[PDB]
Amino acid sequence: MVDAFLGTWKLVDSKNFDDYMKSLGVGFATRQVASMTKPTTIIEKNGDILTLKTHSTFKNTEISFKLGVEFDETTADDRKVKSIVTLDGGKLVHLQKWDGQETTLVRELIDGKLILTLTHGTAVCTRTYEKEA
Ligand SMILES: Cc1cc(C(C)(C)C)c(O)c(C(C)(C)C)c1
Repeated sequence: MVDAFLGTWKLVDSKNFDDYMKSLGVGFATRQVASMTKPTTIIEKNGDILTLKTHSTFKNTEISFKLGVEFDETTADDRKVKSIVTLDGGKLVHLQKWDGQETTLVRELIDGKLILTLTHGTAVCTRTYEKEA
């Protein structure tokens, strides 16, 4: 059910990422470099385990998880969070919890593109990824 998310994806558009990062308390210098970074996201499965890599010139992250099972995560901005990823309405929904705060990272396939919507507080960022051959 996750299979159409799998593969290598490149960022092609971003809206409001600075607002999202600022809401999370990311410092201005980190925001500045992130506003110009074009990450590559790689999503692979092996049985019930998904691995999601985010690679860039700036920061790199990797998580592995089973859908519907909580995992500890250290985010790119060094937040220590409790995470869970679920499929909901065909969307891959990643919820992070820390210090009573929440943020959602929601991925949806629209016309073969991967739309990532990042919400924290009132900030809503939309990032568009396109598949690599
Ligand atoms: C500063 C910064 C913050 C984030 C989140 C806040 C989405 C975790 C992030 O994912 C990245 C890369 C996409 C560059 C890894 C950089």
